[PDB]
Amino acid sequence: PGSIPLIGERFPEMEVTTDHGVIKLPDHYVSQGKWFVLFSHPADFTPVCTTEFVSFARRYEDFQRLGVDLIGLSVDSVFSHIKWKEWIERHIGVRIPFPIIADPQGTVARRLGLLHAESATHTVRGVFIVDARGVIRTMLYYPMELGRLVDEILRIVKALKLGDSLKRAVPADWPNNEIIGEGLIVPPPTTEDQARARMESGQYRSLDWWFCWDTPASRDDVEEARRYLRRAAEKPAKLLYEE
Amino acid sequence: PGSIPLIGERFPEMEVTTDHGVIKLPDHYVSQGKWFVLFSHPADFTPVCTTEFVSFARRYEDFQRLGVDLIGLSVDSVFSHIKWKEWIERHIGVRIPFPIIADPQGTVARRLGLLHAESATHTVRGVFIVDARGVIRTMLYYPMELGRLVDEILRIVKALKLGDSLKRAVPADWPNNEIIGEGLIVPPPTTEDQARARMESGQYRSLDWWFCWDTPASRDDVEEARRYLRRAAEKPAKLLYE
Amino acid sequence: PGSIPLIGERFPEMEVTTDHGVIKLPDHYVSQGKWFVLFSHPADFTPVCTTEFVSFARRYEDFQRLGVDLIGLSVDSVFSHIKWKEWIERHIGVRIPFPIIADPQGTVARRLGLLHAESATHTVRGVFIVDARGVIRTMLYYPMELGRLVDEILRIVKALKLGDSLKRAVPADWPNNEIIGEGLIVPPPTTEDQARARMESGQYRSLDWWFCWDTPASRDDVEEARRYLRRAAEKPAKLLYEE
Amino acid sequence: PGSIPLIGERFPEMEVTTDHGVIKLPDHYVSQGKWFVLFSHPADFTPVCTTEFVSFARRYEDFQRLGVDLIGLSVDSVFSHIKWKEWIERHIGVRIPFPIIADPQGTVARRLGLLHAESATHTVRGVFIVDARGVIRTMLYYPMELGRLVDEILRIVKALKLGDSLKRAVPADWPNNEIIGEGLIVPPPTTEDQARARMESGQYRSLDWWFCWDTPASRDDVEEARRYLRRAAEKPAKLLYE
Amino acid sequence: PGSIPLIGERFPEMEVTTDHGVIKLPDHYVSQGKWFVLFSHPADFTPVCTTEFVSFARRYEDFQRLGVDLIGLSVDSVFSHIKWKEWIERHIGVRIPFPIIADPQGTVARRLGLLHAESATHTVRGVFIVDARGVIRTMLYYPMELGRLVDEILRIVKALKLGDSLKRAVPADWPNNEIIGEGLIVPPPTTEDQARARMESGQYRSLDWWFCWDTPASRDDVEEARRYLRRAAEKPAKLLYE
Amino acid sequence: PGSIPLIGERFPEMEVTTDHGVIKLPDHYVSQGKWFVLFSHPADFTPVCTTEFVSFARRYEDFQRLGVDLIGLSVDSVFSHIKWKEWIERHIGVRIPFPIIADPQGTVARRLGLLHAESATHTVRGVFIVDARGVIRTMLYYPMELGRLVDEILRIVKALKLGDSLKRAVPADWPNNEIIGEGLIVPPPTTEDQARARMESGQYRSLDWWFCWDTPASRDDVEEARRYLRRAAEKPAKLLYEE
Amino acid sequence: PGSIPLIGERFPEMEVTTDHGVIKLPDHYVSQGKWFVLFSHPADFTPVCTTEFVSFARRYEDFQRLGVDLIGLSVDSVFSHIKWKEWIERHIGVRIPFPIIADPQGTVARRLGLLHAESATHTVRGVFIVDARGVIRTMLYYPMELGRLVDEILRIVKALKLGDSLKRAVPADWPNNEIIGEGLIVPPPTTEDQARARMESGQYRSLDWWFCWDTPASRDDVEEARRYLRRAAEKPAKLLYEEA
Amino acid sequence: PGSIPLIGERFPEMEVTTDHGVIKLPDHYVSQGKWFVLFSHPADFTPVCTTEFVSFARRYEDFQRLGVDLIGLSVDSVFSHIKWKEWIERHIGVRIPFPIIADPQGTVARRLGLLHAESATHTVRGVFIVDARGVIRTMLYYPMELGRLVDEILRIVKALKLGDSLKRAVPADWPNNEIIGEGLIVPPPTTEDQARARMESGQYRSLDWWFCWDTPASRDDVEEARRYLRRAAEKPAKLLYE
Ligand SMILES: [O-][O-]
Ligand SMILES: [O-][O-]
Ligand SMILES: [O-][O-]
Ligand SMILES: [O-][O-]
Ligand SMILES: [O-][O-]
Ligand SMILES: [O-][O-]
Ligand SMILES: [O-][O-]
Ligand SMILES: [O-][O-]
Repeated sequence: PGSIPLIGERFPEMEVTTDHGVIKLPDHYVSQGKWFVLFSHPADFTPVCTTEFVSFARRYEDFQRLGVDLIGLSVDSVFSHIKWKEWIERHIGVRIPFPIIADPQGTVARRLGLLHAESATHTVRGVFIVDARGVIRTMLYYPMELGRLVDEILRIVKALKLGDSLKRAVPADWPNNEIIGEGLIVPPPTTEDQARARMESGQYRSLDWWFCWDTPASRDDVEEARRYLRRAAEKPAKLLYEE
Repeated sequence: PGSIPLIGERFPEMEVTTDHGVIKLPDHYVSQGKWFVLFSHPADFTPVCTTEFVSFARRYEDFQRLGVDLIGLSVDSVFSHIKWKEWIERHIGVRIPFPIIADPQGTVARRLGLLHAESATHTVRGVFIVDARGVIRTMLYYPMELGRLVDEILRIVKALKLGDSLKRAVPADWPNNEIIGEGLIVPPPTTEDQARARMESGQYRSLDWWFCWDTPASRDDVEEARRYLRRAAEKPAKLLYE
Repeated sequence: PGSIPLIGERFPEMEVTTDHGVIKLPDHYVSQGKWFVLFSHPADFTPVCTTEFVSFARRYEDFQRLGVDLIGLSVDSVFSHIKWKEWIERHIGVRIPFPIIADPQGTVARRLGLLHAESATHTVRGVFIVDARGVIRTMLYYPMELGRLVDEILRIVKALKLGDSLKRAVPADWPNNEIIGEGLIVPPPTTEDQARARMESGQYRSLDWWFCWDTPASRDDVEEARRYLRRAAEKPAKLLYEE
Repeated sequence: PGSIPLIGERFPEMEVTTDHGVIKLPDHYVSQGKWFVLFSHPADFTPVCTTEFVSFARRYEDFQRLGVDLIGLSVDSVFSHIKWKEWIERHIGVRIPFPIIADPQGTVARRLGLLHAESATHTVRGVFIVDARGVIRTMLYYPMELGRLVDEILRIVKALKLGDSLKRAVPADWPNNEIIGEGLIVPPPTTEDQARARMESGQYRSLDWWFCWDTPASRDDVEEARRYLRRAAEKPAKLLYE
Repeated sequence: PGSIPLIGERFPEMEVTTDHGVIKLPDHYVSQGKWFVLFSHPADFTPVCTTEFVSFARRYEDFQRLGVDLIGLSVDSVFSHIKWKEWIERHIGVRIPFPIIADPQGTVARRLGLLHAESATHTVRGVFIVDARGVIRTMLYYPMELGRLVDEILRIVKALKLGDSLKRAVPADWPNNEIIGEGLIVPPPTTEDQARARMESGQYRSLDWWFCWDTPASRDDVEEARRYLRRAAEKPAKLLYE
Repeated sequence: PGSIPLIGERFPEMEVTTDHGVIKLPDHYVSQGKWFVLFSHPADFTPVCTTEFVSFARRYEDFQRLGVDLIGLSVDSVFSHIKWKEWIERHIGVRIPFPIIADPQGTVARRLGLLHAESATHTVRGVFIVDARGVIRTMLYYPMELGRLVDEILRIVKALKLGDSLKRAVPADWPNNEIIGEGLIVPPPTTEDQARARMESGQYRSLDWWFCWDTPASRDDVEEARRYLRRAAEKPAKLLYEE
Repeated sequence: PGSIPLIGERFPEMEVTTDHGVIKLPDHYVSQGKWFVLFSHPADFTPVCTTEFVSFARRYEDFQRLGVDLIGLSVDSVFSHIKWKEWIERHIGVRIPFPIIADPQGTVARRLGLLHAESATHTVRGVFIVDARGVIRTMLYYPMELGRLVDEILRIVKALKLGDSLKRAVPADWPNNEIIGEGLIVPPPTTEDQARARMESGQYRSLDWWFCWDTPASRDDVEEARRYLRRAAEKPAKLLYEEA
Repeated sequence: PGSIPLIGERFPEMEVTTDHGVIKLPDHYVSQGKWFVLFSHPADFTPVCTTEFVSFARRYEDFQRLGVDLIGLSVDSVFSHIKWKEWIERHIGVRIPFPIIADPQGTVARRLGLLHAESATHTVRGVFIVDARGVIRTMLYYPMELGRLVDEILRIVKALKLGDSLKRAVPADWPNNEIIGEGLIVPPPTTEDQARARMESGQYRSLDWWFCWDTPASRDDVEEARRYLRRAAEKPAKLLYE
C-alpha cells in the first residue's frame, strides 16, 4: 500500500532545496565520491526530531571520518529549518552542521515512500544509506513516536564499507558476533565444484563448505565499530538539559 | 521501486506455511495478545542468515518476556528449514525455537515488498515489528551482505511498548539520550492554548512548550533496555565456533 | 492553468487542522452566522507575510464588528505557526488572535487552487470571502512579492453585507463613487414591462431604466467604510519597527 | 470548480475581437513594451459595469503614466459596446478611450475562467494584471453585485513595477505599512550562510535575518502610490449624476 | 488451466542458474549438437525426488551414449541442491553428475507451465525432451505422489532419434509392437496418386495403402531399446537401502 | 504458448459425442465410481494410431481389472470412427471395445490443449489419467511420430490407485526401485514436531526423517505392476500382421 | 447470424489441403483460366453426400467441357476422403475424379461461412461458383437433409458464361423463359438519354426502354443448357443400386 | 464479407411494409401454419426481375397447393411496386398476386445480408425458404445478371416437406437420383450398436450401414416433384412477348 525505492536501486534522481542551497541527488554526493545518509523527520520544532538532530550532530565527526555525508528531510520550509537550527544552537548549545531538505508539498517524501499510515502530512523517520555510486544499500523506517539509535546507523555504514573493501559479508551483531566474534564471512560457493575446491584448499576457518570465515578487518576497523556500540550503551556523563 | 506495507497499517492478512504448520497472519499472534517480529533472510544454508538465527535464538527468552514472538521467512521449503535447523543444533549447539515461513514462489515476499534489486530470487533482510492489534510499527530493510543488530530490535519493541503504556514519545538513543537520558517525551501540544496551558502549569521539565519530558519509566524497564545495549557492545567471552 | 472554486459555489467542504484545533469549513462559521475571510500566505517566517498578519491583527476588531472571522493558511506546520506567532508577539508587540490552517502536503492548497506558477511549493496570496451561507463571494490572488491592501478586504465584506441586507448593488469605488457617491444601485429591470413600470413610478433617481439608485446606507455604515479607506491612505505617524 | 490561468504563467495566446478591431494577446502589448490590465464585466447597459468604466476612464491618464494599457471584456457584441460607449459619453459626459473585447458565446471568457457559479450567462468582474513580458502578475475576481476599487488596481501595478525595478518585495498596505511605512523588503535569505552574511553586513534595517528592509523608492514613487489611496478615500467634490 | 510450451516449438530461450553455474537454454546444448532432457521435481530433501535422481544417475551413461544431457529443476536454491547432492552421495553412495536448475521465485517453472493445481508452491514432475535443434519433442507430467519410469524416457529419446534418422514413425510399444514387432512405419501417403503408387510399387510390407512398414533399424539399436525395457521389468538384485 | 488443464484440477466439464453415444465428462465415469484414461490420437486410418488402438484393446481386460475405463479422441467424425473400427476388426482381427470421441472442429481438443505446434489440424497423442472424483492425476503428451508405451499407462493408474488406497507415495521405477524395491514411501513430515515424532516412534524403515518407507502393497499388487513391465519388455511370440 | 463471402468479391485467398495435394485458391484455377465450383458437404461416409458426389462425377465431363473445375470440402481428413472414394468406386462403380479439401478444425469452413445453426461440427451443403477472375458469382446453401440439384449448377455456370461473353443478362428459367424463351436481355439503360436513344435505334425487340432483348446464343449453346434440364427431369433408366 | 441469417436459425423478427400492408415476419405466416419463400430482387422496372416475378406468378398455384406463401423484397417504394405490378398486368397480361416488401434505406436488406459486392444500392437475388416454425431451411443467392430457376424452389420446398413428414433425408437430384431413383434415405446411425442393429434387422435396402433407404413417398408426391423439373425442361408452347 505504498511504493518505496529498493536496495540495489540507484537513488531516485531529483533536484531538492536544502537550507544550504539547491542540489541534485544523488549526484551531489556521487560526483564527490561520497556516501550519504539521507534521513527524514516529521517536523521541525518537535521534540523527538530535535533529540535526533542533536545525536547526529554529536556524531558528525564520526560520519566525516568514514567519508559519509548527512542530509535531513522534512516537509517544513527552509525558513523553518534555519530558525529551528538557531533554536537548537541557542537552547541546547549544539550547532547542526549538515543540510536539511525542505519538502513542502511532500514531492520528495512521496518519491521516497516516506508518507505512511500514521500521518497524511508528515514523513516517518526514514533512513536511506547510499553509497558512492549512488546505490541504496540499507533502508530503515522508524515511526513518529520512537527516536532512532544513531550509533547503529554508524555501524551499518562502517560495516558496509568494510564488507565492500574486503569482499566479505558481515555476521549478525558484528564485531561482537556470538559464533565468530569480529570474524567476517566469505561469500558462500554457488557451484558444486567451487564448494568442493573451497574445502579441499583448507584456506579458511569453517563450519561447513558454505560457512567459511576469516579475520581480515584491522584492529582499528573493529574497535571503531565496537566504540559506536559502547557509546550507545553508556549512560551519559552530564545531560545537555542541565546546562 | 516496489510496493510495501506501511507503518500504521494492519499487517496484510495472509495464510502462510511455516515449518511449525500453517498459520494466519497477523491473527495467529493477535489472538494470543502477542506482538511479533517477522523477519526475512535470503537463504537457508548461508552464513550470515545462520548467524542471525543464532542471535535471535539467544535472545528468544528476552522477546518472550516482552510478550513478543518471532517468525522467520525465506523462499526455501519447509524441508530445507527443518534440515537447516538440524544443522544449526548439531554444529553450533543452538536450538532454533521459532517458526520460519516457507515461501517458494515468493508469494509472501512480494506482498511484503521483500524482493529488492540486489536479487531476483532471494529476499533481503527485512524486519516488520507488529503489535498486538496487528498494526505495523517499524520496518527495517538490511541487505544480503550485512547482518542485523538484534539488540536494537529488542530496544525498539521495549521502547514502543513503554511509549504506548506511558503515553510518551521516546528520544533518540533512549535510555541513553544525551539531552534527557532515560527521560521520555510528552507529545507536543498542537494548539496555541494547549501550548500556553502546558507552560503555565509548570508540570514538566521543559526546554520550550513543544519540548517537555519526565522520567516515568521504572528502574527495571530502564535497566532492561540498557542491558540490551550493553550486550550489543560487549565482546562475547567465548565464541561458539571454538 | 489550474482549477479554482468559483464565486457563487459553496466553499469546498473540508476538515482542516489549525493552530487553534481542527475545524470543518465552511460549517464552523455558517453555524455561528459568521462570514469568514480565508486567506493564504506562502510561508511563516517570511517578511511580506509577517506584515500582512500584523495588518489583519490590527484590523481584527473591525472584522469582528462586522460579524466576519479570519482564518489564514500556509503549507507550514502548526508548530511553525505557533512559533511564528510567538516571534511576532515578542518582536513586533502584536498578538495574532485568529487561527492559521497548517497544510503540509498542500492538500487544502490544491483544493483551493492556491498553487500557481511562481512556486511549486508555497501558496500564492489568495483571499476567499465566504458569506454566512458558506458561499464564496469574492476571490483575490496576489503574488509572493506584493502584500495585500487589507482595508480593501474590509471594504469588500462591508459592501457585500450592505448590498445583501439592502437588496442593492454597489457602484465602483463605493462609498466614494464619482457618479452617485455613497449611493447604492437598484438591480436593473430584466423585462420590458418592469423597465417601463420602474420609469413610470418615478420612485428613484435615475440615468435610464437600467440605472436607478438611492441612498439607503446609514450614516454609520457609510462612515465605517470611509474610515477603512482613510486609514489605507494615511501614513502611520509611528512605525512598529521603532519600538 | 473551474479552470483559470495562473500567476507566473504567460497570458494565454489568443486573437480577440474588440470594438477597436482584432488584436493578438498578449503580443499586442508585449511588442510595445507595455503592461496591460484586462478586466471583464457582466454586461453592457448595466449600472455597476457603467460606474466601473467611468472610473477606469477617469484614471486612464494614471495608467498611461505607468505604461499600462487597459482592455475590457464582456459577452456582448461590438455593436453593443459601441452603443454603450455612445450612451456613456452622452449621458455621463465621459469618453471611454480603451477597447472592449466582444465575446458572445464566452469563448475567451471560458479560456480565462471568467464564468463562475453565480451566472451561467455573464462573466464575473475579473482583473488580470499582465506585465510587459506577457506574464500574469495578479488576478482579482469580484462579483456582479460589487464594483471594483480601481485605485487599488493602480496601486498594484505601481507597486509591482517598483518591486521589479528595485528588486524588492512590497509590504502589506504599502506605502503606509504599519511596521516599516514606505520601506521595501529585501527578499529573504534562503540558505543559512546567506542569512549569516546578511546579518554580518549590517547593510539593512532588520527585525531578523529573514526581515530586512530599506527605503530605495523615490519620494515621487511613494507619493504617487499614496495619492491613489488618498483619491479612493476622498468624498467626491461633485457627483457626475448632478 | 495453465499455459505450457508445446510440442514442435523451440524450447523457451532463457538464462538459468544451476548448481554447476549459469547456462543459456536451449543454446548450451544445441551448440554441442546434443539433445537434453529437462525434468523437474517438487523439492530437494523429499523421498520420491531422491529416488528419481538416483534412477537418472544410474542411467546417466545410457543417456550420454545417446548424445543426450540431463538437467533437473526445482524451486530450491543452489545451496539446497549442493547439500542434497552431498546427502545422496553420503547416504545412498550415488554421485549425481548432472546439473539442477535453482528456481526460487518459480520464474522458470511458470514459463514452463510446471505449476499445477496440486501445489501452489512446488513444481510437478515434468519432463521436456528437447532435440539438438532446440525443439520440444515430448512432454510428460507426473504428479507429486508418483515417481517416473526413467527407462521409458530412454526409450522415447532412442525411438525419436531412430525415427528422425530413418525417416520413420514408431509403432505403439516399439520395439515390441504386437502387429509389426521391431518394424518401423512409413509416413502415410497424403494424396490419392501417392497412395495408388505406393501400392503398385509393392515396396513395403503393407496392411493397406496408409499402413506400410519395414525393418530398417539395426540389431544394435533394437537391442539397446529392448535393454531399457528389460531393465525396467527386472527387480534389482541389490537394493541400495541395504 | 498453449493452455492445458492441470494436475489436481477437476477434468473440464463437457458433453462429448462418441461412437457409443453422447456422454458427459467426467460425470459419466464419476457416477459409476470409475477412473478413466482419456487419450487422443491425430487421425483415424493412420498407422501409429492403429497400433495404439490395438495395444489398448489388447490391454483392455487389464484396465477393467483395475476399475479403469478407456475413451479415445480425435478430430474425425463418428462415421470415420465406426468405419475404422470395422477395418481393424476385419484386417487385424482385433475388436476395439471402448468409445472414441468425435471432435470435428477441435472444440474438445482446444479445451484439453491438444493442438500443439506440430499440426494446426490434428491432435497430439495426449493422455489424461482421471480419478473417480473426476480429478486429473497425470498427463502425457507424445508426438505424432512416436507411439505410446501402453504398459506404462497401466503402471501409472495401478500405482496411483495403490498410493491412494495405502496413503503412500510411489518411488521411481516402482515396483523395481533401486533404493527400496517394491517399498512404498510415507509422505514426508511438513513440521519440525511431526518430523521428530516420526523418528521417535521407530515405526518405519528410514534413511532420514524425510525418507521413511514400508512394504504395505500385497504381493498381488506388486506382481501385477511388474507384469505390465515384463510384457512391455517381451519380444512378441507372434506378430499380428503374420496371422 | 454468421459472416459469408459475398457475390462480386474475389474468393478468399487461402492455401487448402486436398486429397490431391495442397493448392492455392482461387489462384490455382485463375492461373489456368478456369472457373471452379467449390462445394461443401457435412461428412464423408454419409448417404446424401455420397449421392451428390456420384451426381457431380456423372456430370464431370459436362463441367470440363465448359472449362469449369470442381472441388469439394468437408471437415474430414485426407485419409477419410481417400477411403470414401475407394468405397464409392468399389460399391457404386463410380470414380470420383476431382479433389476434396480436408478441413479438420473447420478453418476453411469458418472463412466461407459454412457452419450454420443446424450443426456446430459439420458444414452445410454450400456451393460457390467462382469465375476465371477468381470472383464469386453465385452462392447456394442447401441443408444437411436435402441433396442439391446438380444440373442447376451446370445451368448457372453455362448461363453466366454466356452472359459474360455476349454482354447479356439471363431471364428467369432460361433457356425456357415464359416471356422471351431462349432470348437474352440487354442490360437496361441507366440514364434518360441512353433510354431515349435505345428506343430510337429500333435495334432490339422490346417491351419498354428498360426491357430489350435479342437471341444471340447459338443453337448449340441453347441446346446444351436445355440438355441439363432435360436430364434433371428424366428418371434414370437404370439405378446404380441395382448393379452392386 | 458480410453477415447473413443462418440455416437452422429462426427468421429475424421484423415489421415490414409491403404493397399489401404492414406485416410481422415470420409471425404472419407462422400464425397461419404456412411456410414462406421470401425472395429479393435488385429493382422494379428492370427486366430479369420482371421475368422472375412472372415466373413466380405462374407458379403461384403450385406454391399455394404446398401451403407456401410468397413474399418479394426490393429497396423500391410501395408506389413503385404498385406501378410495376400495373405495368406487368397491362403489358405481359400477368397479375402478380403476392406482396412485395418496400425497403428504401435498405434496413431489411442489411438485416438479411442481401447487400453484396455487385451493388452498394440494390439487393442480390436472394431466396430464404422458411418453414411453418419460422426456421430458415435453405438460402440461395443469385446475382443481378442471372434469373433464378423457380421450379427448383418448388422442388426444394416439396422435398423438405416430404423429408420432414416421412423422417427422411433426400438424395441428390430427387426424385430422379441416379443411385436410388425416388428412394429416400434413412438418417444414418450415429453409434456402433445402432449401426449393427440396423444391419441385422434387414429392414431397409442398403449399400452399407450408413446408407439405407426406402420408398415411402406416395406416387402423387413423387410425380408432382418430377413435374416441376419436367416444366423447367420444357420449351414454352407460346411466348408471352408474342
Ligand atoms: O518529534 O516529537
Ligand atoms: O548469508 O550469507
Ligand atoms: O513574504 O516575504
Ligand atoms: O451592473 O449592475
Ligand atoms: O518426493 O516425495
Ligand atoms: O499415425 O501415423
Ligand atoms: O449425408 O446424409
Ligand atoms: O433485372 O434486370
